[PDB]
Amino acid sequence: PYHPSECCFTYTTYKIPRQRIMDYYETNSQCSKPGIVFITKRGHSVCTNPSDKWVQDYIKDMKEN
Amino acid sequence: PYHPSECCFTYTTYKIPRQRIMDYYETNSQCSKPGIVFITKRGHSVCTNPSDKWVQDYIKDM
Repeated sequence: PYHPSECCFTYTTYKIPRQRIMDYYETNSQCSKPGIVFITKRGHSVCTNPSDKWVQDYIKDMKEN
Repeated sequence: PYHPSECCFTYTTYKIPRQRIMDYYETNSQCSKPGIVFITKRGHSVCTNPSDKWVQDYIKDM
């Protein structure tokens, strides 16, 4: 219960090609900036702005229900 | 970092037995509060208050 939290302090400016993306999560509400971290198929974690349309579109398309 | 960074929003109030500690790092300077993260032998990450004496004592010995 004392695990640290992941926060984003900068955001990628490039659109990560959709075919390279596996997973995402939203950073902790307590972080000082909003953040969506995408995890690629190779295992890299990339901070992105939740307010970018491509971010929102990827998240929509990744819905599993 | 374009990858995310670790921050601590809560600290433990109690000392981790020194023999269960394997490693440590400091959270990112951009974090709102400064944190020392200890890595235990079980592989756990534990947020601690850098102003706690036992934390400073462990950090020095490491």
